[PDB]
Amino acid sequence: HTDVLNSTAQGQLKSIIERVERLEVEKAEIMEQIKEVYAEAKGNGFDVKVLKKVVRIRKQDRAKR
Amino acid sequence: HTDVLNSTAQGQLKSIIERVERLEVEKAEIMEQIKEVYAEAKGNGFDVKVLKKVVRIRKQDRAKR
Repeated sequence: HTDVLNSTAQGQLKSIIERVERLEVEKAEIMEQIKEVYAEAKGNGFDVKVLKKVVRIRKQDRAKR
Repeated sequence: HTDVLNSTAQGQLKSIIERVERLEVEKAEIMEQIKEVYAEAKGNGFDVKVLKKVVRIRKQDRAKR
């Protein structure tokens, strides 16, 4: 649904999309590192679900500025 | 609600939480970079909302393996 764009505009749009997708990849890599930290926490004997809840509460109490 | 842990276990739990929060900060920084790319796309004349929809569709069509 983008045939209205000429070749230059198509190039700019392709560039935007490729860059966003690359940053999404970086984002996923950080999220996987978070998963690994939570895995280690589980090895430590902690409840990952409760830990995530704890981390969310601390964001909120920090957000309540 | 963690008084049952001794000082060593408390230290390990504090470490887990601090590391997760640090990775959350990195995550937010990447998300802000994504916001900047979408801002540039808007400057280019594109509809950020539609672009996000396009990027989500490409994830899904990639996810449909």
